Amino acid sequence: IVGGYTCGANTVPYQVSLNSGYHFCGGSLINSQWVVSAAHCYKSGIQVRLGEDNINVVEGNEQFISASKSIVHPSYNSNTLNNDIMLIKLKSAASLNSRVASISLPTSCASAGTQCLISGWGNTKSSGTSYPDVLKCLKAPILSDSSCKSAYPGQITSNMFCAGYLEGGKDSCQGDSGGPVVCSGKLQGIVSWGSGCAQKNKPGVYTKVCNYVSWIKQTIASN
Ligand SMILES: [Ca+2]
Repeated sequence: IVGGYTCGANTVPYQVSLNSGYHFCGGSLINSQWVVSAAHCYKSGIQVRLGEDNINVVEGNEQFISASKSIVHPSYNSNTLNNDIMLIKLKSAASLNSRVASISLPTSCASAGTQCLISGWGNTKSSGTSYPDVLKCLKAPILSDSSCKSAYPGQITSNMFCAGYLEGGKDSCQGDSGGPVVCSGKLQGIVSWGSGCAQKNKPGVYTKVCNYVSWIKQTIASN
């Protein structure tokens, strides 16, 4: 996250880290046994880490649970990043409390102008590299589809939205990928891609979770 603030320990209780020997992507806890992330984060041998603040120090609220199964969206296109979403099932159910909680899936799509919280452990610099140990947060509005498609001509589909600031300075970034965009208490997006980070006229682009609800519910009911 560039231009954000330190969320504070376990203030974002649905935030996950995906670990394969190291943090590589975020994710969101959607019930005791299921995580939603970005299909571009797919790897074999994932360990899910819940209850994290400092990802380098054991501070007492963690639960580290390996993944049983990963399901990448049937239509995911790695060249376009269209349908950039995947489901991870945990080998055992997480123990849910105040500091480790699921986030609700949406009933409606959220509109342009809605304010959202985006969080992750990703790069905090627009130029150069500097990875935080503690969780960082950003509040950012959803942009109009017009503005989004004018920023990324030919690249935005129905399954994406923009969020952030056209003036740059404030964005998500590499390492935040797969993580949550929560608006009005519901999971609306997943951190997917962008041109650089926090650059002027190049906002972040997010998977539009309200288009996948039926696919998520069906999947989890049968697996
Ligand atoms: Ca920790």
